[PDB]
Amino acid sequence: SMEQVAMELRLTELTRLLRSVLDQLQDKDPARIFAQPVSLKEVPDYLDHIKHPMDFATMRKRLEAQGYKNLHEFEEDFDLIIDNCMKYNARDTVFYRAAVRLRDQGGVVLRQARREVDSIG
Repeated sequence: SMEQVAMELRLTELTRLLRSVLDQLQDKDPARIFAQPVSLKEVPDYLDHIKHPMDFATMRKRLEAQGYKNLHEFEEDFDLIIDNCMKYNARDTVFYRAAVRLRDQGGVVLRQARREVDSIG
């Protein structure tokens, strides 16, 4: 139908906007602490601690499958990255501190993405 096409075009354009959001958020992680999943070879007990692991590569796979239907879902995944890190790692660690900086700096990028998603519909 023409409606299904039009909806597909909306999802395509959301995917384009989220792709730019993801690139901007990941630049706020220059040390690449959140680039890939925590390794279960190197942290074999991770899943006893963290029930819903997340990282930027895993978000990128979901994005390119047009697997985010709205910005809320995308933000949920970003928030997991930060919140998982801040639980698993102690306050006095480079990991925790990197998460706090990512959260603070990403907030700005997400504040405007929310306006761009509401605005462009």
